[PDB]
Amino acid sequence: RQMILAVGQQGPIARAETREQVVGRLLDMLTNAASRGVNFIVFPELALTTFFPRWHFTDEAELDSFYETEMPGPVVRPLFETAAELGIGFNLGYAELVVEGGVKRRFNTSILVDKSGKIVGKYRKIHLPGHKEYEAYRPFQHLEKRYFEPGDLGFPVYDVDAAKMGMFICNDRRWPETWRVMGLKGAEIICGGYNTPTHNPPVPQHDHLTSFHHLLSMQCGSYQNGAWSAAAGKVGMEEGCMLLGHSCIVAPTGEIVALTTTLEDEVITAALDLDRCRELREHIFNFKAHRQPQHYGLIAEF
Amino acid sequence: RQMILAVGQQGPIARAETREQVVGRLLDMLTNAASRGVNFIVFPELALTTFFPRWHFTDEAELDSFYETEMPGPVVRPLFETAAELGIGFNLGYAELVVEGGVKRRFNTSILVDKSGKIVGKYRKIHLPGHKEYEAYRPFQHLEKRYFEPGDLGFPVYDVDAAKMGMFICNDRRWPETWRVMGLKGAEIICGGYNTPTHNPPVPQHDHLTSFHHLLSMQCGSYQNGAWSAAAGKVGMEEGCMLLGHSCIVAPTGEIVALTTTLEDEVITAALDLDRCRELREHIFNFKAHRQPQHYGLIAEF
Amino acid sequence: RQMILAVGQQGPIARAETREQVVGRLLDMLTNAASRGVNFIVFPELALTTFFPRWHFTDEAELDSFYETEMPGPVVRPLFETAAELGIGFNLGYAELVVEGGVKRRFNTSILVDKSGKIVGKYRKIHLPGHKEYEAYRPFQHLEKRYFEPGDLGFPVYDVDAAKMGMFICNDRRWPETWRVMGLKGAEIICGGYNTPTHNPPVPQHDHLTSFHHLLSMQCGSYQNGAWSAAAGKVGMEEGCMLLGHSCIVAPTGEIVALTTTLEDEVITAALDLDRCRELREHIFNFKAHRQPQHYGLIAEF
Amino acid sequence: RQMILAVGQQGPIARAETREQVVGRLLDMLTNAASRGVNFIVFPELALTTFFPRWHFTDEAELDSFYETEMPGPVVRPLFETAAELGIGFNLGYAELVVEGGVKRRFNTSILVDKSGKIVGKYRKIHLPGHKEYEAYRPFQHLEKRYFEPGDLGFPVYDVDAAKMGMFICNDRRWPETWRVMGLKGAEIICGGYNTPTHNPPVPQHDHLTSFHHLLSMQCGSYQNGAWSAAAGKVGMEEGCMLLGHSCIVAPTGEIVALTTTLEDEVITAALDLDRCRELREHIFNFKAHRQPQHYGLIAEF
Repeated sequence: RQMILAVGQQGPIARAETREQVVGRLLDMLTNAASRGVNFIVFPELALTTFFPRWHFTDEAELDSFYETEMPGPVVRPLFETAAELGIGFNLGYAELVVEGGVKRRFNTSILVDKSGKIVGKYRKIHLPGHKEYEAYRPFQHLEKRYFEPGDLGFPVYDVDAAKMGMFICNDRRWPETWRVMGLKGAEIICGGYNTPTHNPPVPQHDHLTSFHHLLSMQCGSYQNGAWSAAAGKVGMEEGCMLLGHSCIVAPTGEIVALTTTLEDEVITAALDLDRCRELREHIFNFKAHRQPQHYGLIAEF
Repeated sequence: RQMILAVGQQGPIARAETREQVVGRLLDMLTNAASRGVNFIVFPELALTTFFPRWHFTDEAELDSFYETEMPGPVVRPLFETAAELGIGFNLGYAELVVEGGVKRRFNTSILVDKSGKIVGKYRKIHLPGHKEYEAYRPFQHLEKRYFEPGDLGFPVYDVDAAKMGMFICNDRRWPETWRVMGLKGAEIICGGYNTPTHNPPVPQHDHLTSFHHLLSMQCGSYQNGAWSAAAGKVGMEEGCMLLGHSCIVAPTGEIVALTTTLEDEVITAALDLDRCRELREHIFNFKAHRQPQHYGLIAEF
Repeated sequence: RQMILAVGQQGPIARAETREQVVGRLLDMLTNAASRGVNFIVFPELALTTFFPRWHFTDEAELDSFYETEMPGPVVRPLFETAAELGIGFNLGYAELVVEGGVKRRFNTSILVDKSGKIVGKYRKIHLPGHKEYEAYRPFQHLEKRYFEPGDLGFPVYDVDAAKMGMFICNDRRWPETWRVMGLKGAEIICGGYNTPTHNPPVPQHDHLTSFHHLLSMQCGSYQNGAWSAAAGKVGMEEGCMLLGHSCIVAPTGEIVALTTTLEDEVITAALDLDRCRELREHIFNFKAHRQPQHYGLIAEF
Repeated sequence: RQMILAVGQQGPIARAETREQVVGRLLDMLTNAASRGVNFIVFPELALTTFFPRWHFTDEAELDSFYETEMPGPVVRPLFETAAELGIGFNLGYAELVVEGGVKRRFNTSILVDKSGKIVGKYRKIHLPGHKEYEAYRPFQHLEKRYFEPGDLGFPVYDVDAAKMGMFICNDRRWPETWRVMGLKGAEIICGGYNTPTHNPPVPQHDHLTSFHHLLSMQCGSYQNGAWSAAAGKVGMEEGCMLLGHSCIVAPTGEIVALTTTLEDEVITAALDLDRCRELREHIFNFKAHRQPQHYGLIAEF
């Protein structure tokens, strides 16, 4: 029922920084995480590449190169081997390219891997931010809607060694529905990563609120679900675009219990008692006792 | 499209204080509010009496005394009459007693009254906190589940003058489903009152978070729905039990734009621009563009 | 003893926008303020001009253009006459140019003006931020140390109508000594203006903390000195440079009781009760009861 | 130049809980500290006894029994022997009773002990809070002014192994002077313990701000002096009186990087980069460049 959770935040990944060098950076953080007594570490969204959705692509071949066609391929294998051997679980984000009857599926993906290097769970980003086509005024694009399909896995919850775990990815954290669905499935930890620009071209008047909106979302989702939570950012000045810092671990009371202060590769850690969830989920948010889902119908309509 | 919104926070109402004295207080706060350009004022939950669910009542007639059999009755009409002349809408919370087909129904109720003094909409509290039967292990009782039944109106949104307004009452504010159902209905202002103790007998390790959990809920509900909101507290030491302060008005971005600092009758105000909702709702929280309700079904399951 | 205090936040002022146009804008915030029972409004730092210290000037007559040689000039007189007519006092900041004994003195200056329209006190910025000589690596300049010399009035406290008021300007808010000197002189309201960019060239890895540090400074300054405060920013996108919003009024307990949400000309208001300072000044922060200045010597050394 | 800094927070100590049992509790927090890779751990104010200043003492020998006459005595010595053997530094708070020609000195005291178990610095509480004589109306008393005299060591800074460290004790943290004196002497880490009741009888309309006021003080002190900080509380329900939790570690930017979530014994850690202080102290708070101490004299007057 007890454990140490870490977040391995990443500083920038340049456009042509290779996966071998990124896996190296990931591996260093996994060591820094045995040295602090970590049991499970959370890595960012799209952790193996620069954030390619910021560019408009004209070349299919060039776009596909940012996707994984297998998990792990030879290059990413040392991440898995080392984390098994070290007895550490992890959550990894990556672009998943799947071919089905010669049709191409693109997903923004994250997996849960347990202490033994088994992949025990997958989630595909359901809430895709940004816009569908090139906008010339923007210093950088946000073309997630073109480069990915909305996930088709739902918001599942998985048994990871001794913890029930739920994944969200980036923008997902800002939608109560993300949290609630996994909240109703008993998630004790809800975790994921993000790439969050500190500038928003169409709504620049909220830039100075970037950290606020991010932390607010994590804290409230945690609280209203009695769930531990972790957000692992990829951050700093990446290919000219400032990405938000402030990766966090948050308690089931919505109290942030660990926070990053650098814009670089950074490990943070926090102690989690899976039973703390009880302080909320057997009392003020005792769902079975207090919820009235018959009046919530409008949420599920489409 | 622009208005000044106000919260009329109340200090304690003692057992033996009369509805006429309370209405007196309510009238002054209204007076101060027209003072400061106010178009609409939010009053607390059960604004007409002490917080009676604190005690266990064996005498049915005396329990009945805390309820309204009509709205407004004789004592309350002057609060109405004034605001109709001062052209000032309000939200009033009160305990409601209604007999239908042989049943004596008890509701924790609030109503929206408009500029032209016309009651435009009612809401009856859906999420009742506390417990059903007397609990000796508690220093003071919380018998809302005993003295009220869950509201039968769902979560309506009403046109009040130029603004689409939704109501919550107290514990409702802590449930994302409250906010979401009304956000889906295009509420531009979500408002209500509360009686929130700063001691919670079952989970006293959360006592020092009372402000935090209250404000977190308001700020986040507002942001994730692009709604203005207002929370009107009844506060201070009432019959030996301390009630939480910090009534507030909040912007669609989740920023508190108005907060009270006294534990007494206190009016706070803020300018609202109904179009600011668009900064969230046409962009990051464009429900049509981004929501994926085929994955939310579990929230509506019962 | 009780008043309605206000902050009048400014949107951008263009290099090509005349002082007259700016005065007209200021005059609208005055009208808005009267509308809402305001007795005193705080306007931003260097309220009459674009924030010129961002450029390097070689021609002197043009640098001088941005300064006032008297207060009021014919152009500014209308603001004095209107406020006087409305019975509303104010804190106005401007660039002051005074020639004395063969020296052209340049100050960043603010004034307090009472209900009757009397200039009751002047302050000149003591903690100038930025740099003295042009710097290459800078996406914009911040040359306050070149265009202004550190103010020569100390940190005075003045009676304005019934209130003991002290001024700070911009960067002054971040030095506890600014607050503590005025705290020790019994200031009840500490108020002032600001131009705070959301990007800082030396340390850009704190840009996502811009609002945090602004808010932290105000709240804590108020809490620890038992002072009401208000900080009026000139905000938004001005000549390529993004300036921080979040103009605030703050209670002596450090609670933010009013906050702007736009990046444009905006008026916020709050009731102040000068006797609330007592809650801190007569108790936890009873200076005479608690301070031990024998140990504070290092703070005074130079 | 890098280290791990911990906070060993304490749950309640019973009036008749023996120092042998407290020392045991302390010893176990080292364990947790070594497992998370810790170099220095900070323990609470008066960490060896219950908080006796809440009772009105009339027998002097009973009072004396809460003070230490040596440091360490046999019973406390196991605390020193271990962290020396184990190589951790600690900050321990206690009641110091000293006899000077038959005159009794009474101090509220903390010591820094380095990696090798050597006492390398002392601080005595300078800002004694509370009241000096019995008050009948109070649930619990606060007679620090009677059981201690203000400290006679000022606010020193000490080299502890690789780090320059300053001490504060409890209420000290709410005074900017405390912070500024040690910041001017180049403190990299400013640390101490506290016992902070969530109820204050003379001003109970601030009880709900207890966490706010505490956290706010630590954040702003750290920010404005460019220092890492740590506040280790003794917390929870001690002899009928509820003490505030939220022990913390703060970065030189004011950001909280660790936070306790239980009201029981609890270790938190955070990675400390001693050169990060330069982010503030070589820039915005470049003292030697920006401060204007000839205008701060009033602060040091007495």
